Amino acid sequence: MRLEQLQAFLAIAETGSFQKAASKCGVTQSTISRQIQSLEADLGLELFHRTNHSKLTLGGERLLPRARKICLEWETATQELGDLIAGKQPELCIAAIHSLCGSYLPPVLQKFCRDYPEVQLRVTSLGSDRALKVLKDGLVDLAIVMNNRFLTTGRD
DNA sequence: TGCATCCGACAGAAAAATTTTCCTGAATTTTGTATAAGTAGCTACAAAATTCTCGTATTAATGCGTTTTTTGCATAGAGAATATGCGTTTTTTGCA
Repeated sequence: MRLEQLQAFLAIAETGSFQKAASKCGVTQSTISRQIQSLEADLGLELFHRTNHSKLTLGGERLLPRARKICLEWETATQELGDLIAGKQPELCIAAIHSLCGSYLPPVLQKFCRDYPEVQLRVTSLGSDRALKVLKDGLVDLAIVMNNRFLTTGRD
């Protein structure tokens, strides 16, 4: 089921000479045909045209459900670790408190704008006992509450 | 013509009568005899097929020396953690 035999023999299943698997998938006639000769038995259905000529017998067009769906997951990964940020491109959630959400740092908004202008942002609540809970985990993606709490997370 | 009274054992002999059984037509538990038609199969024949075999051709299979690669390897930093630490703090003692 693995990638090379998956993607190789299947898109084979609509073409061969395994020269078709070597292309698109990558597995050459070497590790494809040899491993697929024994694999032709492991899911339990003849995929290509057993050394014949042109066929779609029981390839992977009907095996990808229990097959491709998986490696489509890492196919999204095969694309890239995202485009902006590796994980959760939008990750800038500010604290909800009654002190300083509004007005003390407009040159920081300047630099954020200078490095990246009008960039969408988000928010969470913390508490300050609950800020503690969710910052020693680091929930509050950006977090500000009396430093006398929330102590754990990474880097001590 | 009106007042009482009463009723609704036994024996012999010949004829009949129920079954039984062999003879005699009647036309069945049925089943018997030959001839000619006809119904169904056997011998023969058709061949171009189709398909079995030997040879050649491409192709797919299978092994390897090597590409890069994934995963196990080590030793370098950091970020508090952990003392001293006073220095500050909480503990512990006697008088009214």
